[PDB]
Amino acid sequence: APLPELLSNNGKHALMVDGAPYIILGSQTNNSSNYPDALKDVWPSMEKMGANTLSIPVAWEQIEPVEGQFDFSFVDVLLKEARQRKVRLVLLWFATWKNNAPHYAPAWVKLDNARFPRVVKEDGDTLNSLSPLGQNTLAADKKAFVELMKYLAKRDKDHTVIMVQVQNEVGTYGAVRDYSPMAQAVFNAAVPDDLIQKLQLKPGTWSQVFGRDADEFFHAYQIARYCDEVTVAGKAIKNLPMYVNVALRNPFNPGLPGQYSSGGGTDNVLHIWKAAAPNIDLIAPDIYFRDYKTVSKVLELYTRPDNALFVAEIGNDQPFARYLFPTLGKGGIGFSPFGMDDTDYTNYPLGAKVYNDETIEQFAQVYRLVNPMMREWARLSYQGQVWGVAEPLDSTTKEQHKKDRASALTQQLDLGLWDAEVTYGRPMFWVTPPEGNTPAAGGALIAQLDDNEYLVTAYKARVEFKPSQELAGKKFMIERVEEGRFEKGKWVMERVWNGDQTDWGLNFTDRPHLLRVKMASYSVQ
Ligand code: NA
Ligand code: NA
Ligand code: NA
Repeated sequence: APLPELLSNNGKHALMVDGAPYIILGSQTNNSSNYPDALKDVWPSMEKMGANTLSIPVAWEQIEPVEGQFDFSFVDVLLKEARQRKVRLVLLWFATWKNNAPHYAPAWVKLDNARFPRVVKEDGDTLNSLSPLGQNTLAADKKAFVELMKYLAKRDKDHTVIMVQVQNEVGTYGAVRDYSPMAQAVFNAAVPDDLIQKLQLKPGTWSQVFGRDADEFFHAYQIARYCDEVTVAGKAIKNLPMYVNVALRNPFNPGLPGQYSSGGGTDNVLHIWKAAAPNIDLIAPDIYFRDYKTVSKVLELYTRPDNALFVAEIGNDQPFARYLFPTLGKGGIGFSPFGMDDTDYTNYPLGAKVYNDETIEQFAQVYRLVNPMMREWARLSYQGQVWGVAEPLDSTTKEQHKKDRASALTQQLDLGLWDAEVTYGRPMFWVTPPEGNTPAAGGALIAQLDDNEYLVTAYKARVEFKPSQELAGKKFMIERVEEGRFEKGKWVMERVWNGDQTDWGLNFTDRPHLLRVKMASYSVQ
């Protein structure tokens, strides 16, 4: 079975699984479900969601509870149970950092500060965040991580685990960097020539080279170097794709490093992270912003020629489901709502206030649009042209305001010879202006099959096609709309949309319909 691998060519990306592009339609457990007994409270949600991939912690404390005494009993049960249900895994290495802290390191690590030292603030007080310049901590982390990758090498020959997250939300809250004597001696010295060269700067000390950014850039570099060494070590055993997940700073008004998790893959240090950690496949945003404009900005910032988009975490409340559409539209490889288990916990106000079948259904309904075409969509996104949108007004908390909302709820997409107009919250007949869904929930996906032909599926929206350029006196129409499915990679037609179903755009409710739309311009001379 070919190793999973993250491919990057001509500004596009693909997660190869079993020798073909793959989309993670994911679900992540709560933080305390990484035990054999908890899995019974995980699988039912995953089945109701229709997820294809489960993200779940593997904690350093549980594989090495006593130094040198490894315990993979949980990984054994997890692999077995995942294969019975024919789903894949993303393991989350919870080790030196989990939300800035060492809580998931073994007691023999997190209680021995002299061996495994913490961030010291400028005032000399100590934060519960392990310093990236602790060489013992780096060696011990790597050692245990290598043993986990050895376990996968020997016991996961068919790659049930497709990707590994190295640490969980690295960084420090409460300070910008380590100010320990140890860290001070490294900070008061020359910037590594390798960072100097890879970045277009001039040789000198950290303060000389970076000025006002020296403290935060230093923390990012040293953390990025720690996480690269761990990643190189593990890849040496088994070369799986490996990524880091970011405690986002607000992109539009971040405040100061330390209010947000300093030293993580924040938007302002993606250049240090990419220069300092070339072995880490991608940097993934953890999205809990509710407002469309902020979420949209995060997707824009994390999708780069050098960075595949993977929404490694997103809130599991209703408004977040629709962001699947712009995530896949940007060439996203995956999307994983956080806390999708029945272990009696909710991260409200971040996620849903109540976890129940309705909570899961909001995501099941969007994943039902993509599951039937997952391999075809993944290939089109890598090799060709895709688009995706979400309803761009959030749920509400006179005559003019209705015109203003109608306009805001109308999106244009340039598909080459054809444009699509996407509108939200209106009847399936006639042209009454959009008033939006209550709550906000719609979105659309389009892939280009040919100059005049598109794959379309959408949710609580209307999609309408039109020419992209004025025609030289020709007219245009829909040539054919087919609803169908892929079987063995072949298109099977179920029915033709026509008449009422294509007079007033293409109207989608909550049910899944995958369309092939063929447009034509025609002479009337
Ligand atoms: Na892609
Ligand atoms: Na065009
Ligand atoms: Na169908």
